[PDB]
Amino acid sequence: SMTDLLSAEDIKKAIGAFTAADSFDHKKFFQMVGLKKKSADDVKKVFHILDKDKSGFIEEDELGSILKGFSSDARDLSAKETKTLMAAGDKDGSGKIEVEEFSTLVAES
Amino acid sequence: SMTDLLSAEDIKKAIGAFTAADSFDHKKFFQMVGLKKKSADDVKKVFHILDKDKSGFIEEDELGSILKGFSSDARDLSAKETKTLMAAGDKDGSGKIEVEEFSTLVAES
Ligand SMILES: [Ca+2]
Ligand SMILES: [Ca+2]
Ligand SMILES: [Ca+2]
Ligand SMILES: [Ca+2]
Repeated sequence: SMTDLLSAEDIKKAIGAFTAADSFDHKKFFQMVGLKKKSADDVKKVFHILDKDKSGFIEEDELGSILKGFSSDARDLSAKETKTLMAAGDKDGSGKIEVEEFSTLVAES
Repeated sequence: SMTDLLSAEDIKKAIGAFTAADSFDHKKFFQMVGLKKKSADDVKKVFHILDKDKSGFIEEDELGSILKGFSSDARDLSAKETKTLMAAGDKDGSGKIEVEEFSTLVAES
């Protein structure tokens, strides 16, 4: 579970800072939620939770559902915010986020 | 000037590595420019050059112009690049970069 990996108060603050439409910034979010403090192993555990269908990749729909991974009542990312995050992460043209790419997203936050 | 603290060759190469739109990556830039080699006193001296108006802080506009501090002909950071660097550096939420924050920006590169 996400709450075993990260502070509920950190998740609350991080989610709260991006309620406004089109405001999402993955680097600031991942920093605020405390993901930079996690071991490589825990970063991976986070990826697998966000990988809702366990395909081994975060596809677009799971990417838009990312905040719900951290707190279930959070908003979806808009189509545009998702395009932005996919562009930020998908550096190998696969059309989806591999584990390596999520690790990179977090380490570069 | 900056070239009394860092190498001309290093500056030219480091800036040339980020000619492209939205390509700036401060950690990679600080590595390339030779900043990780500097003593703590020289890193502080660097901060003071980048503090263009001598307010004792690097404000948003001065982040925009950070590269010009290294070489006067260098491009501005885009609004997006600037927001990113502010988010990374502004640990205390003061909305500008204090000297301690700059030292941390460099040390964590
Ligand atoms: Ca998936
Ligand atoms: Ca990919
Ligand atoms: Ca200033
Ligand atoms: Ca600050």
